[PDB]
Amino acid sequence: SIEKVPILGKETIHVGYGIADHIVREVIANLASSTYVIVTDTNMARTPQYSKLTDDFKTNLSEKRPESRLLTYCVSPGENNKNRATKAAVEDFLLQQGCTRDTVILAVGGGVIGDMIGFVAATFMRGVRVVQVPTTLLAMVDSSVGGKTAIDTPLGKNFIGAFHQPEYVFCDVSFLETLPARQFINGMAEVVKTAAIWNEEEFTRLENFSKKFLSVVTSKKPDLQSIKAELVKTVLESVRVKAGVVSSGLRNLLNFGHTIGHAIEAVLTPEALHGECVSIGMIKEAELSRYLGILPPVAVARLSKCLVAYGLPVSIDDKEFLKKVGPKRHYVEIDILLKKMIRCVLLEKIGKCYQLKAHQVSKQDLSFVLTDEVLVHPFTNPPKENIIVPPASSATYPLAFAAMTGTSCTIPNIGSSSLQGDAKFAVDVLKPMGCKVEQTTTSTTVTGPPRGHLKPLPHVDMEPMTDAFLTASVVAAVAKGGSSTSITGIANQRVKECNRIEAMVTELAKFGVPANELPDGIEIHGIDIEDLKTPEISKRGVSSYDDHRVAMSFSLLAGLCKEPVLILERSTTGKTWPGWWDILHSKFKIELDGYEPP
Amino acid sequence: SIEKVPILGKETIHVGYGIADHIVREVIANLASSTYVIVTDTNMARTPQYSKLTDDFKTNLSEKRPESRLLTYCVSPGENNKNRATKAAVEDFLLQQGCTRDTVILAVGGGVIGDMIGFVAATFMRGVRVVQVPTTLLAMVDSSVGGKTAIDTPLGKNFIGAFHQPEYVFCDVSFLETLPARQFINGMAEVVKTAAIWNEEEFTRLENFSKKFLSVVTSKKPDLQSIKAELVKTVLESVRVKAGVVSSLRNLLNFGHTIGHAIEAVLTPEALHGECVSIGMIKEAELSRYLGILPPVAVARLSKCLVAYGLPVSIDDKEFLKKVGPKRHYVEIDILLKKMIRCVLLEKIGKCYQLKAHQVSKQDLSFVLTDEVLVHPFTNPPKENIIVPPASSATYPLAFAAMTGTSCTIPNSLQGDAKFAVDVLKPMGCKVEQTTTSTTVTGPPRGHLKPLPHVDMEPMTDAFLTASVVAAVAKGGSSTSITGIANQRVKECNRIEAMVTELAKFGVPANELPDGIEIHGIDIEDLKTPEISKRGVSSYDDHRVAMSFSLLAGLCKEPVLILERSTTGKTWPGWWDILHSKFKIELDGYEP
Repeated sequence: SIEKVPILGKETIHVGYGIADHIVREVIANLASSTYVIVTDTNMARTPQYSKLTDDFKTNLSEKRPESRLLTYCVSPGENNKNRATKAAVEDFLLQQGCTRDTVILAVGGGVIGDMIGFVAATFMRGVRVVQVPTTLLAMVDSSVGGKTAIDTPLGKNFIGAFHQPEYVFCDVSFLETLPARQFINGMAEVVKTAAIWNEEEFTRLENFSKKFLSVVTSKKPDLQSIKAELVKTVLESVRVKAGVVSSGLRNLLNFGHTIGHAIEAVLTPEALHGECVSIGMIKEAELSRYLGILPPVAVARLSKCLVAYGLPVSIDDKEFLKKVGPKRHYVEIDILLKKMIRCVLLEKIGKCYQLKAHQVSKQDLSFVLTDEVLVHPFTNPPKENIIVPPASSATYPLAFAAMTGTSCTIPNIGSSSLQGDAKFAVDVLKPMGCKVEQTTTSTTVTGPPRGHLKPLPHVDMEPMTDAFLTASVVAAVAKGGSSTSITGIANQRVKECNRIEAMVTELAKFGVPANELPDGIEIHGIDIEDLKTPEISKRGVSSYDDHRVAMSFSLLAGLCKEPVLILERSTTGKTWPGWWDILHSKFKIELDGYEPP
Repeated sequence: SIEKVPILGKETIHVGYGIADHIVREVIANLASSTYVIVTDTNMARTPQYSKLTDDFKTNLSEKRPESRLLTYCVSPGENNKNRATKAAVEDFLLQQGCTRDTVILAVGGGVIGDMIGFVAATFMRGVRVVQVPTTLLAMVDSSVGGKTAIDTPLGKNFIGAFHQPEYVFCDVSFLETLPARQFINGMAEVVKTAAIWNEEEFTRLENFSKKFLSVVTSKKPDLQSIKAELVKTVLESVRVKAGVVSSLRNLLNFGHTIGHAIEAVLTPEALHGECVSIGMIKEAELSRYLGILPPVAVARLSKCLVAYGLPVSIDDKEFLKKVGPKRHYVEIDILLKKMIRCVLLEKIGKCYQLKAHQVSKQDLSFVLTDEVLVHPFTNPPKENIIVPPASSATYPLAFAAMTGTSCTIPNSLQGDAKFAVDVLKPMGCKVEQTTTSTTVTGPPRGHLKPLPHVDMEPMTDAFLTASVVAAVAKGGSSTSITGIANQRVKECNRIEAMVTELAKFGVPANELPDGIEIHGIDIEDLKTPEISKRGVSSYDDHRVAMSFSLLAGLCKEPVLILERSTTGKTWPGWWDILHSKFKIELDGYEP
């Protein structure tokens, strides 16, 4: 019943439930000492589990080592006690009880004890032995394993410290009974970190243990005996990940969500905890790897499912999280978060990092996932052939991108076979303006005219193409000429989420293209690719009216200007194609910047 | 040109004179860092040697690494600045300028800077690189080489600290021009330590560099250019001892640091580190002589070198007693054995015995730190012993064989006074077998000595004292009288009154015939003279009374006390080493 983990080739991380009877036997038999010190905090000093540990200690030391002492110190509670005062206070307590280099300091406590009393044990008598007894969940997973000790200067957190390996780490998970429910959700994010970088088989069990975990811990009294045998291996495989990484460039893989998370934690410092900034940072670095085309969109979501099923947040604007921060939230700008930071762990799939290393990402791609608006640079250098897979009404978007640029885009899921009517967009509304269509039975491809030689369809009616229209209006903007592009049969596009017809005639007028509202549709006139294509983003850029189709249609017209066009409400695409902007940067090589209003 | 010493396999201890040009080339080429921090002391920041170093540091960075910085801090002067305050102050200066985890800290200064700023470098960002620039002599020898860094808690000196090896130790001998003459003395003791435990060839050069060193450093201006070529190898071979020992035995560098740390903790700010180590080195060389491992010649040849450097060889030295002043009175052995037992016993000059520390008792340590001796009775001596005295001192272990019955063969007829065997021990009933060289007695079993009626010692005018204590235990009713003692009344102290005063403490009847002494005879039942009785047996500040009454003291039951133990330093300064080692007689010390 003692799950041991080998760190640096030594199984010294003992993990088990209710092992306080075993801790006392093992440490006074192997670690020989005339002096044993148990340093705690005041919260654990009044607990039944710790009075169990000291009482058993003296009634085991009196038998096996009858010329030894047990000393006991109690640090005042708080994370603000991890300073130079308490390190100097407990170091003076050991210099007045006559402690020597043989002493064994049992640092009973969470992360504030396990980092400070390990640092005390590293500097006392040029270094003595320390045995961590972690009593919080975040201490058992990350803080105790590794031997990283530090205290907190006023000018900076975790700066003055030392590397000091513990002789033994006894993660007794029966100490989790007095832990708060918010100190329990906090430490679980350092378990989802180690299952999303190393062990996908652990990540799958962390989905079935979701509401069988959270309903037990957020109860009247947390009876964790109901989840006794299951919670001892949440901590066990989280240590097997960390111990093997600190044993073997690989050690930066445990810093996933600690690049965006340490920026968020440095501006929401006492209110939001560590795991409630790591979990928000893990869901913003999984998006940085999707924007760079390394992670699939499915993983951004399957990582999001596990954090939200644990209480942990996946946005800084989550309403269960905004109550905790409150008035400290308004200091989260991308001007200050990019100064708090750029190496970051880009995931490849759930349970594996890309090339097993941290990658150098720019300040521009980080300025995109941390925002909600987008600057679309012009379409200077697209690849001339591109096979895009949309998850038909999303396929028309890169097909229209090959109509305006005049390149080639093959959507290979659908042909002239499709039951969905939105897949007809190649053969009837892009072929009139001179695009080579080669619609087969499986693929669908356009090849537009070379940069501007579009001719305006006089009149099309869209009886299958109800939500396939706004992308037909942005390709009608480029074709100048007397032929007035007019579309009818757009009757259902009035009530869905915004009246799209008024949405087009308001925003196309910002582009400098003449348009007006036909009684059942739109009348795009069309203007030359560049001559009159300049919006007024300085005042207010193109609003997408909280619709996914407006945000993606006006990103296609934005690349024919010569200065970048701002499209407000970027994240409204999350219900049809949440990574449309990832395709423009990765699959199309169009540079995208983000923007916050000043 | 720039002498380098290998430590832990690699050559990082660069010793040389005036290498401030060489330091700033090597530390900015090999140690790559956007930030170089020179933490100096306020005394060194107003010196031409340090202003040479920083101004050459900036006019070297600007050329070789143009995107790098040089930051300069100034710690307040004093050994009281080695605390948690100044460590936290300079750790806040690094967290203000924006220093990284790769910053190279050039800890310019002595041992106070070299131990604190190295400990700063160990704790700052969990370890950054440190380059020691030692500017005092004791820093170049012990403090910098080794990686031991610490600070000083109020409850104890050098307790909170860490092991942190320096990436480079640039011992510049040209930094010794501004040193005080008292800090020369201080740090010179640590170089003697390393030549008395490891290198006898270095110890002989330290004898010839005696006042060719001391007259130059104690001058109106210390022009060390005159001895520039010899100061650079005083530190070099004293580092080769330290570097090889910390590589591979490390407790051998703690010679004189067991008795010396007891002396330093009672004479703390006045006596320095070397002026208690040198007194401790000369008291652990006597602990090894008392245990019969070191020869008496070495106790003296180690004393010659330290007293020729300004360093003291006793706590009651006159130049040292002015320094400590009123704190001297707290040196009693009750508090010195509390502050201490492992100690390095030397075997000869330049070699430790069995290359390890040995566990000495609290009784043998209570002998060298005192000036009085409590002689336990002669229960179990060896039955045969060959003792080599350095005639008038050969008669003491011969008389020990007369009052016990054993056989002492002094191996070296021609000697005038060495005829104590045949004329004053033989008739009392001793088997005497004087050869051409070996002069030997073999006494009769305990008590059976019969008193010689009239034996006169005209050429043995000193032996009267030794004859008298052996005559005290002899009975038979012949009233032993030894006349013809006329020289002694003027020789040192009047020895004839000194015998009749002190034998009367022993309960033997005696008196003074007009030109001599008249010893009567009592059996083994002879009044032990303790500390209670009139202080104790007073040696009256001459070597004969201290050694003759050590022979009578073993025929009692409860240990006698002899005052002024160290009065024997003119003839046989290790007579008490022979009783414990060569004779197995337990001896312990005593203070009033």
